[PDB]
This record gives sequence, C-alpha cells and structure tokens, in this order.
Amino acid sequence: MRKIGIIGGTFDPPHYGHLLIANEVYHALNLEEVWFLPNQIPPHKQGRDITSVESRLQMLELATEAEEHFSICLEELSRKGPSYTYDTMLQLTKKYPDVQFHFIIGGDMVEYLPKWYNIEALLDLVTFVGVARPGYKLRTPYPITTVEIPEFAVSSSLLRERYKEKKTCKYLLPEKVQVYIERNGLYE
Amino acid sequence: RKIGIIGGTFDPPHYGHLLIANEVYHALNLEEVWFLPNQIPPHKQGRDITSVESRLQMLELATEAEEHFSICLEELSRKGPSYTYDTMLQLTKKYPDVQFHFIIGGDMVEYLPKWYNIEALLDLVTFVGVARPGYKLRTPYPITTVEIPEFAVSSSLLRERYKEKKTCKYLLPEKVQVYIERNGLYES
Ligand SMILES: Nc1ncnc2c1ncn2[C@@H]1O[C@H](COP(=O)(O)OP(=O)(O)OC[C@H]2O[C@@H]([n+]3cccc(C(=O)O)c3)[C@H](O)[C@@H]2O)[C@@H](O)[C@H]1O
Ligand SMILES: Nc1ncnc2c1ncn2[C@@H]1O[C@H](COP(=O)(O)OP(=O)(O)OC[C@H]2O[C@@H]([n+]3cccc(C(=O)O)c3)[C@H](O)[C@@H]2O)[C@@H](O)[C@H]1O
Ligand SMILES: [Mg+2]
Ligand SMILES: [Mg+2]
Repeated sequence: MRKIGIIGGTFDPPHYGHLLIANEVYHALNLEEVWFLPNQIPPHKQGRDITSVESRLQMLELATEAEEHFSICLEELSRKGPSYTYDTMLQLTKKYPDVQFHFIIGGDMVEYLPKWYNIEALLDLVTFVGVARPGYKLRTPYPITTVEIPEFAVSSSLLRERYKEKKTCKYLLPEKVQVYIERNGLYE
Repeated sequence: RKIGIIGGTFDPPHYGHLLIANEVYHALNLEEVWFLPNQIPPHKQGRDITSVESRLQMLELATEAEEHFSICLEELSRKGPSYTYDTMLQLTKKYPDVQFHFIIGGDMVEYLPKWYNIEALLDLVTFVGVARPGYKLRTPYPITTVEIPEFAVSSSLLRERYKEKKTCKYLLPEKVQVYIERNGLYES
C-alpha cells in the first residue's frame, strides 16, 4: 500500500488547519490514506505543560471520525520520552516496508526543520510535504514536496487563548471538538 | 443599534464569508449581521455570473442555521447594477435607529478608490476591514479594522475546483455543497 500521508502533531486542540492540510495533501498526491500521528511529548516543546494524552486523543478521534480516509497512528503514544520523528519513522518504515510515507508539515515546521533531530537522515527516510501557512513561508533549502492549499491562519495556541479569553471559535475547528472542550472546560 | 452588513455576490458563499461575519459581530459586539446579495455586482458587469435566485438559494443554505445572521433583500428589487452608496442611503433613511458597519475583505479594501461615491459612502457608513491573505489592509481611507484568522478561500477557486472535480471539503457549508453538486453548478 504505497502512498501514505502522515501528519505529526500535538493536536492541542486539533482544528480545521489540520484537517484541511490532511485532506488537501490526500487529494493532491493521490494518497491511499492519511495517518494522524499524535506525539507523547513534543520533541521541540519538551518543557511546557500541554493537556493529557487522553484528552488530546479524544479530541483527535472526534476531529477525524467522520473521515474514512483518516486514521490515528499511536506509535509515539506507545513509547516513553520525547517523540523524535526520526525514531518513529524508523519504526514505521520497518513495520510497513511497502509504504512510501509522506510526512505533512505546515510552514512553521518547514522553517524549524534544520533543528529537528536527525534531520538529514530523516529526509532520506521520508518524503516531506510542506504546506503554506500565513506568516510562514515555504522557502527551504531542503528538497521537499510542496502543495498549494487555501491558507487558513488558525492555530492551536490561538484556540487555547480564545477559550481562556471566552472568545468565539466558531468555524475554527469541528463542532464535535468544540463540544468536548466546553464540556470539560479545557483551556480556561 | 450596531448592525453588520456584508455585501457580496456570494457565487458561491463560503466559510470565509461566514467567518468574517462572525468575527466582526463578536469583535464589535454587533446586534446581528445582514448578508446583502447584489442584483448585479457594480464591478463585475457581465462577467459570467450565477443567477440571482440561485445565489440567493445558496446564501440561504449558507446562513439558515445562524440565529445572528439574516439576509437583506434591499438590492434585489429594481434596476441592474447594485451601487452600495444608493443601498446604504436607502437603509440609513429607512432605519435611522441603526449604526451600520459595512464589512469588506482586504481585496475590497484595496478597490475602495473605485467604488461609486466612495467619499460620500465613508461619511454614511462605518467600514470594517478584515485581512485576506494576499491583500493586507493598507488604505489611506479611515476604516475600522478587525484582526482575524485569515482564510484564503475564494469563490472563484471553488468555481474552478468544482469545474475540475477537485475537493472542496472544509471550504464551504455542506448544504451549499449539496446544492452545487446536485444542480451541476460551475461545471464547464
Ligand atoms: N493553520 C495551519 N496551516 C498549515 N499547517 C498547520 C496549521 N496549523 C498547524 N499546522 C501544521 O500541522 C502540524 C501539526 O501542528 P501541531 O499540532 O501544533 O504540531 P507541532 O507541535 O508543531 O508538531 C509537529 C510535528 O513535528 C514533529 N517535530 C517537531 C519538531 C522537532 C521534531 C524532531 O523529531 O526533532 C519533530 C512533532 O513531533 C510533530 O510530529 C504541524 O506540522 C503544523 O505546522
Ligand atoms: N476569504 C476571505 N477573507 C476575507 N474576506 C473575504 C473572503 N472571501 C470573501 N471575502 C469578502 O466578503 C465580501 C463578499 O464577497 P464577494 O461575494 O466576492 O463580494 P464582491 O463581489 O467582492 O462584493 C463585495 C461588496 O462590495 C460591493 N461593491 C463592490 C465594488 C464596487 C461597489 C460600488 O458601490 O461601486 C460595491 C458589492 O456590491 C458587494 O456588496 C467581500 O467584501 C470580500 O472582500
Ligand atoms: Mg506547529
Ligand atoms: Mg471578493
């Protein structure tokens, strides 16, 4: 099953920018499917806070369950420590020898690439697909694939701020995710 | 009474229309927002546009679920080209109760110098600009601004995409999608 997309994330919370870039890359590159890959500990944001894996997982399920071309990969949640993508992609490449993985990143992560653990070796394990994001730019010296989408400036940190400040989040993320955030008072 | 007006052609209406309407309604504590479809757009005369009953059908589908959104049918009676200045004269005289906030995206912010009776219009109504990717709010005119999570969705892209059978997931409401697809709008 050759062409598979994988979107790595903290998903804190998941939102329409995640679903948008996943669906757009899926159509653009004729992928068989897209795997959402939630991290246990974000390797670049190790000191911080972040909501439980359990609530992040539940949001992600809510966010993606409608979608049959979407599924959740738990490889990192079954590992201790910071979730380095090179380690994960090593495991998945050997578990799935007949898949060409396309790792999907937004503009801000394309810029941060030079600081990823084992970046140069990672680029040989996987095909990176960068997608534009307002305020970031897709220019990178690394040989990545690029897909054009209708850019959406929603972020997880913006959503967290707005929930705290009691500001509207309508049209920013799935209604099912909104329902769960408000029920459990995450981000207030 | 602070009331929003978003004039547009709505061919089709999409999440960018709904987003900006919601964003200003909350940021300016509006009582509600009116969607004002034009009979003939002043600046796209002839062009190639969808019928007014069809655009009206879609706009209803786009906004029906929304309690704080109604549609204003003022431009739909009489003449051809819908000049906003005339509309707002008529609305201002009719409801001296209400302070109208006319909502425009950044592309329409840019084109303001070419609007009919622009200077007299600015005296009539409060303009509210919202950013659009690929158009920052630079204007020498004294308009009110609200900061939004920008979405690069456009009507012409959706037209093009429907014609090419490309995905429109997350870009516009499902009810509107159902209508376009079933009547085979925008194809060829
Ligand atoms: N509005 C939007 N438009 C376009 N793209 C958008 C977006 N919002 C988020 N995104 C993108 O979606 C993805 C998920 O966002 P978010 O949930 O915040 O994810 P984030 O915490 O930024 O992490 C992104 C991925 O990169 C991995 N990473 C980062 C840094 C170093 C290393 C390493 O191994 O050394 C690995 C991390 O483990 C995860 O797999 C990101 O790629 C982000 O850029
Ligand atoms: N993604 C996005 N992000 C931010 N804003 C977005 C947007 N997509 C549409 N918009 C905005 O939504 C609104 C509606 O979109 P669209 O259907 O394409 O509307 P459009 O045809 O641009 O018309 C905008 C309004 O301006 C009026 N106008 C235009 C030119 C001259 C004059 C005149 O009186 O001489 C009047 C026109 O009759 C209509 O009422 C527009 O303001 C557009 O800029
Ligand atoms: Mg990020
Ligand atoms: Mg426009």
